[PDB]
Amino acid sequence: MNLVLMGLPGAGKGTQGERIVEDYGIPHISTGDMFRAAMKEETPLGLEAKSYIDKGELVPDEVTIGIVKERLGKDDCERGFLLDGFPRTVAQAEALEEILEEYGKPIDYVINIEVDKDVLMERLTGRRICSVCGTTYHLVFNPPKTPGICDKDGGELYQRADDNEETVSKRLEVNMKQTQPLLDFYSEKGYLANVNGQQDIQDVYADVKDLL
Ligand SMILES: Nc1ncnc2c1ncn2[C@@H]1O[C@H](COP(=O)(O)OP(=O)(O)OP(=O)(O)OP(=O)(O)OP(=O)(O)OC[C@H]2O[C@@H](n3cnc4c(N)ncnc43)[C@H](O)[C@@H]2O)[C@@H](O)[C@H]1O
Ligand SMILES: [Mg+2]
Ligand SMILES: [Zn+2]
Repeated sequence: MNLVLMGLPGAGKGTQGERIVEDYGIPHISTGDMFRAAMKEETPLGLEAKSYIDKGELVPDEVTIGIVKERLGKDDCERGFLLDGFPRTVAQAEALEEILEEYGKPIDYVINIEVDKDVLMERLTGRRICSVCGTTYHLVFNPPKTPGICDKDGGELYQRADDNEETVSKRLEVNMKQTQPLLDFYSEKGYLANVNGQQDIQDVYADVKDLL
């Protein structure tokens, strides 16, 4: 099961991805999560990406395509994987097509999680993420059982640095204007399937579960 989960910032890609990878036993590959892990370790990669991430802008395709190419080559991606947040530009999608062609692991489905921008904005200014596993929570829509700590490992929850109102605005704009070409690319390939992300976790996962 080779899957790509797309959708604007805050649509629930990570939330749905965790559930999918838990039920299918495949790697959850988030370019955003890989970047932040690189930032925490202070790797040369993290420093480079941080400049763009902090401003809400896209990290250059060269670097982004490069890390995904490497990652998708690992043995854990042999019988499936879930790409989250990649590709988010047509150039990345075309590069991905060739990369998977070479590995012999073409995309099965491209699920787009559709959510109104107003909803997106509220989901981002009330989000808290775990400092050890990256899972996310929402103070209103999906709060941690114990305020301030991750339900799973118990790590402290924090507000992502790029979740500040000003940056949330830039991110939404930056990504909205890239959707049309991406949706057109995948509708053309015939991998595209849309889902109404404006429901409760279970319903969205329910609408997703049926497909897979
Ligand atoms: N391919 C690429 N190319 C170039 N640059 C790249 C790149 N990939 C990454 N980058 C760089 O990295 C940056 C950060 O990347 P990334 O981490 O991928 O940022 P993002 O695109 O902004 O997406 P989000 O993680 O914020 O949202 P999500 O859809 O996963 O939502 P979540 O499930 O947490 O949910 C959000 C909130 O909503 C809540 N929620 C989830 N589902 C529901 C629901 N059904 N109902 C109500 N609330 C819900 C959650 O609890 C949570 O609080 C980018 O801005 C860019 O700079
Ligand atoms: Mg995410
Ligand atoms: Zn955690």
